[PDB]
Amino acid sequence: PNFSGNWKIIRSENFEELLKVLGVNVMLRKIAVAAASKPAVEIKQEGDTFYIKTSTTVRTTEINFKVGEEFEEQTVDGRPCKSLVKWESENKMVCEQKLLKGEGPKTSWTMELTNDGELILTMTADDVVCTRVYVRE
Repeated sequence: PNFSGNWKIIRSENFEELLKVLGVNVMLRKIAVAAASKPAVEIKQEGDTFYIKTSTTVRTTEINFKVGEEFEEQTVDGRPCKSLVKWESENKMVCEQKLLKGEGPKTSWTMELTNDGELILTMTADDVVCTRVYVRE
C-alpha cells in the first residue's frame, strides 16, 4: 500500500510496439528502446497525490497529480498531455491521457502496488499496452 520509493524495472513487453504507435518512423523506435535499457524511476506518494520521475540516461520525465482531478504532465514519447487518475482497488489506480494540443492517438496507463510493496505499471496507447514490472530499487 505504498508506491513511494525508487524503482528499477525487471521485466517488460510491448516496448517496440508502443514506440511504433507513439511515433511512426523506424529508427525513432530503436532509439527509445536503446534509450530505455532498463530505465529507473522514483515515485513520491503524498496521499492521493502520486508523483513519478523516470530517468534513462539522456532523458528524464516526471509527472505529478491527485486521484480525482485532471492535470497537465508529460507522456512517454515527449509530448504534453493532460492525464487523470482514479482508484480501482486499495492500491491499484487507472489513468486516462489526452494531448493538450492537436489530436491523433490516445494514451492511458495504470499502476498497481503489491501486498509486499512492489510496484508494477501497465500502459496503453490506442489499442496497444506497454507493461513493465518495477521492483523498489
